[PDB]
Amino acid sequence: QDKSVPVWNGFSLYTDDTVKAAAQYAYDNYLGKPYTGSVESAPANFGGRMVYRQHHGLSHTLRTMAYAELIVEEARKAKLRGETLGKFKDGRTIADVTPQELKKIMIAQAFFVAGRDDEASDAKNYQKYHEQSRDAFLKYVKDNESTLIPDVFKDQEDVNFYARVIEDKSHDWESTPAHVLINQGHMVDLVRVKPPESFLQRYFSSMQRWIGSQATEAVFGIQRQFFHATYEVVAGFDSDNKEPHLVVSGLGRYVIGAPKKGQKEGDLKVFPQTYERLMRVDEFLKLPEIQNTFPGSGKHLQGGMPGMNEMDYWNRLNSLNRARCENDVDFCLKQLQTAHDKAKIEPIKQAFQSSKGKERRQPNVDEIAAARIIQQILANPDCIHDDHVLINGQKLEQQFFRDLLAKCEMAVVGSLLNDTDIGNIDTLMRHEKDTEFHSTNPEAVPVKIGEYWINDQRIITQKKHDLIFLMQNDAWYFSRVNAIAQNRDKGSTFKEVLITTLMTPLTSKALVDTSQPPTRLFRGLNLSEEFTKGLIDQANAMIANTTERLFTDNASTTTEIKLVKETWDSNVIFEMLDPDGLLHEFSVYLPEDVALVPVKVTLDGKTQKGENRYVFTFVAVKSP
Repeated sequence: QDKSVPVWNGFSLYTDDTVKAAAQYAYDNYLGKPYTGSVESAPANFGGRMVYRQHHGLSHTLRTMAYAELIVEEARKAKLRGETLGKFKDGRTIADVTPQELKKIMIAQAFFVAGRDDEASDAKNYQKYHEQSRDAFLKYVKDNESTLIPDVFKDQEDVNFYARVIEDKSHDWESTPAHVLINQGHMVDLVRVKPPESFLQRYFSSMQRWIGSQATEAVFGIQRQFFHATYEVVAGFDSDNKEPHLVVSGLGRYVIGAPKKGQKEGDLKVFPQTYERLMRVDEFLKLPEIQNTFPGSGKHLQGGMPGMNEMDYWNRLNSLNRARCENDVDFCLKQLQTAHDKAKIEPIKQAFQSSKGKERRQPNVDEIAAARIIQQILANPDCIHDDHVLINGQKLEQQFFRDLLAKCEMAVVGSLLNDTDIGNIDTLMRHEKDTEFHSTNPEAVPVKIGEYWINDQRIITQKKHDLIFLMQNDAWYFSRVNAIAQNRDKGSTFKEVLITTLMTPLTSKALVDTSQPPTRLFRGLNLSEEFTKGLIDQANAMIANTTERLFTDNASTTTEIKLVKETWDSNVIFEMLDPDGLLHEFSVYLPEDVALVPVKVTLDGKTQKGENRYVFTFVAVKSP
């Protein structure tokens, strides 16, 4: 209809085993094998590990497939927003593509560049290489037709059609979702290596013809994330760049003329000039036909990773993770899956005004000093003596540590302490083995803290828990500890006061670190088709009005899926995602200013009752 799209059946690049197996067969036999040609065919090296096809490799192929999924999601979102989309000759748009088609498209995509022998750019070798890619695709489907021809494909005609797409011969083009999606997914992955403003502009326009401005901005903003995730160079964008504007369609140029205005819309190639210069980029972006159609005209985008400098970025691109993306199907698919799922949630957070955060006062100078001293004594217990601890030229007596407890909030002292101090507790106890520790009970037998500790502690986070144990149980210990924090009138071993001051903050840190809801929950519902269709419409309308921006702008819940799907046989599952911890069998409670925002709607037709079940995914966000 005008804005009606069928529900998605849960097919995804990252979850489908058939697409995964296709990608694997392509890596085990074509990609990842050394180029047999001679043009830029030498294997690169990242973090010591080899990558034989840095361009047109596994990462590139998986990225094109991710792009296909992304385009279809955003085009359906656009059609739901009401926007009009570009139509094939069928009259259909991208939003009318079915998962049965996207799956075949991805299987084909996996082999698009599998037939390459090097990175030659001539037309003859392009034709040869894509013929070989076609041959590889047909090899795969013929060797596995018992599992593919009836289920994922239909007959040999369908297979031959997608093979014709891969061959990409001019006289075989057809305005179909396969041709267009494969073409766009392959071309848009060249943003890594290019006058990046010119290329971004032409690609953005080519795709805006199909899915619109919103969807296009979303696709590219999320492509930046796919690059980050696969450890690839994310390009920049400078609307004030003064270098010559390149006319991608023809590798031409615009001469500005000498008059100020350019020629009669024409572009030049290898044209000598009369000092007459080449048009620069910013001049091209300022144009009326550009600044009034292309977003980003007048805006800029930074270079690489925001939260790091040049050198950390370098070490991130030349890491072993780059070689793992290009060499392991599972690893790269998981990187892209994580990033694509996070891209569905971050726009929502960025949208609503973030809930005012908690305010904490910064540590006092005395507390900083206390933390440093405690850290030092834990790192080198040699300075510990009978009636004092002498470190860096000062002798610290008992009254000093007592004044420390009096002046400092030992919780915010513990905050300044790290896990290395926890680890150094063992060294302290190894130095203070024979040290006797009394109790507030006069008739009690002294205890050797060091001995008991190092005896119990053998082969860690457990170390914190045991540290809590000693404080919760063992009266002989917490009696003295609590009685030192507040003033007591008992036989004060200097080491008693010392170990008190050292353990108190570390124990507080242990409590803080151990006290830290579930990430994913499931609500079961048995709804009638009326309600469920209403919910689909409302959700679809909510998810459609939230896009990644590049330039512009009750208790019936569980955690076991077999419980809501098989035991309960629910017609409707609310999948609630709580990765920021805002939600309080099991129970659930939604605070006043914590809401669930729909993110996705899925269809599983297998309720034993006989009807379809719908999975409404959600995320919890705090904002009034």
